[PDB]
Amino acid sequence: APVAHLRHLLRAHSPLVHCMTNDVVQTFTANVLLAVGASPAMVIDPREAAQFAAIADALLINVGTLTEDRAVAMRAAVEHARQAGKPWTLDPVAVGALTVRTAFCHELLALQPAAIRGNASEILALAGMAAAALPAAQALARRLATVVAVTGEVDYVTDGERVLSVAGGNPLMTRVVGTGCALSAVVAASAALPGDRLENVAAACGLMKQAGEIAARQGGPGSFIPAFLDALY
Amino acid sequence: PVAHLRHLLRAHSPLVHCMTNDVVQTFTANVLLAVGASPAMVIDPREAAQFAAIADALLINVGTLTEDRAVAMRAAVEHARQAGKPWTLDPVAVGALTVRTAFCHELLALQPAAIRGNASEILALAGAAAALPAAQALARRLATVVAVTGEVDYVTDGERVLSVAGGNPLMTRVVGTGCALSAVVAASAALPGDRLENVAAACGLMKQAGEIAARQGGPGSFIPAFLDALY
Amino acid sequence: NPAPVAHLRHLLRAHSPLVHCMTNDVVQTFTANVLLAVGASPAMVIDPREAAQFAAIADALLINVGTLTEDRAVAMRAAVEHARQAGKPWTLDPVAVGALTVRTAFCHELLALQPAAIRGNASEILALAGMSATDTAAAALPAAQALARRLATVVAVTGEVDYVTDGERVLSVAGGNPLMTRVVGTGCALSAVVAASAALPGDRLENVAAACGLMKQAGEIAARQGGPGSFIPAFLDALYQE
Repeated sequence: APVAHLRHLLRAHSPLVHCMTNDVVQTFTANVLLAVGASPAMVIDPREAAQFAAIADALLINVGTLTEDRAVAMRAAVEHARQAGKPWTLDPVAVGALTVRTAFCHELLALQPAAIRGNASEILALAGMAAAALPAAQALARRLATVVAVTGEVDYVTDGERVLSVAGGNPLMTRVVGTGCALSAVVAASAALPGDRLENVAAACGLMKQAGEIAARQGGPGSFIPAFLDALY
Repeated sequence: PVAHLRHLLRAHSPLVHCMTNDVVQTFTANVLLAVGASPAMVIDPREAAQFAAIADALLINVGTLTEDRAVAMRAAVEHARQAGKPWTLDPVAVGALTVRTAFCHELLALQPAAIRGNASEILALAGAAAALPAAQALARRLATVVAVTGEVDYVTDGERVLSVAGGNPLMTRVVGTGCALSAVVAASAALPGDRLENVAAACGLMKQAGEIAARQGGPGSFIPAFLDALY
Repeated sequence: NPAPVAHLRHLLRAHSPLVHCMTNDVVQTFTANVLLAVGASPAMVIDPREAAQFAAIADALLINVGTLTEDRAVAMRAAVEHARQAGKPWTLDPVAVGALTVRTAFCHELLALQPAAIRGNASEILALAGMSATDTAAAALPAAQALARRLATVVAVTGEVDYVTDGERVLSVAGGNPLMTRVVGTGCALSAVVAASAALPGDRLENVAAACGLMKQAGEIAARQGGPGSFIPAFLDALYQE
């Protein structure tokens, strides 16, 4: 609705998601993906990654703790997923603020991500230009024929033309690490599913904010994490 | 035998050198602490060589393998062997991924005390009920204990075969429950007793914990309750 | 004495210090969540160029050598150099120094680069200063003092009781609970909060000691669950609690 509908697609198709994400959020990413019914796989050697990105239903690239070696493996994965027809998702963590990852993400955009999930500043850096980032998101989306999700208190999602917004959640989500990085992994899995991509991405945003509102009622960030996983399951 | 293994882990507090994948490291350390053991994670090739000779047991889990890590793991296994310390292999996604499979095949030459893997993994390592014949032949060939883990775990020394049932399917909806089992299997090879029986007891300890923790119903609440159940 | 602790609590939330965390593989997530729960902002940046860049920006820098590697050591050095040039305080957590060679040598290299604070257990501070050997930390108190003077640092040598010294003065903190030792990362997370604390206004020594006390009080509250599993979420909650 389409949140309940997305819940059902995830459980029914159980997408296998190649996660190349950052060291702070890996465990939580895997647990989130398992809780919604998907299957996480973390593969990071350049050769293994190339091999696996062709096999997995979808690929997540998150640059939060980028290093030289991991960039090479990530570029390889992206190239083989693209050659295999597998959708890949970019999370441009702190792009705009740190040079190496900024340059790297500009290079990766050539290779046609199915979705880009970031905050206002990240999306502006990449567009070459959440709500004040909206013209940029639309520009970026049109340029790449991709879906862009610019996230915050309200999430905005666009394909260049249509814009959906998704309100809800709770401030507590920001005092716990890896909820946005986990949203990116759910968005990435959602690209592998049938239906309208824009609408599935807005649904993934809704799913995570609904779980977060439930888990936030506990009141503390420690208790939030178990409650959040429980509420996704 | 489960309660006896529980007691022995606490009384010996085995120092376990964990060379495990990035996703399960924290959980592995916290499981080992909860059962009364002592986890240490050492990954520099030189530090790992030094430390492997000192630790009571070594775990090698190839889940997020890289070439650098591979040379550090090779060096750790070689120094453990010469120090007479038992090491355990967890061949994650062997069969699935080429580089990994080649590396694990190379490590078999170095005589692990125990191998812990799923059906597919053990089938691949050896060249399910399907995996039982293969496990028995692997165990025979290397004189190791092989544990094929699943809804029911099977453990073999190549002659006898023990089954361990119980647990809860929810354990599969939480990452690193298998990886953590391998660490407790690694610790248990440092303990006195029959190695086959100690490994089977380790499987039972983790299933018993899991049955208690899954009662809450959800995979988020499972983790604190699992750790609490082990302590 | 508990006054500074309560004050440190409000100051961390008010200043929300941005801490560049170069810490070990096993404790990343928990360090980040602890720094978030106390009202700070963690950032894990590890590429050598990026780390140089970010260390100049951050309010403080934490160096924890727990899973040291050769490549990471290069980035940690770059970071420390740029934090020093920018006048941002940096903190050293010498995990397992003495007991492992490579990182012991590396730590001694870094000691010349003038850390604001050092945080270790008895054996690590002993080995770090170069002094042979219910209250494990007391015995390294002589080693702390000497290191604090030689480098004009603050040294926190932690245990069931924590001792914090600038070489002349010594403050002691107690409480907590031994269950804290049956959970991984509580040490390394304390170092992060110490790193945050060095960036706040006021007396540096007293702020480090206050950090040790904040964590001891949270742990006491979290521990009366009995179990190490329930401890973690209760610990974070307690730190968040106003």
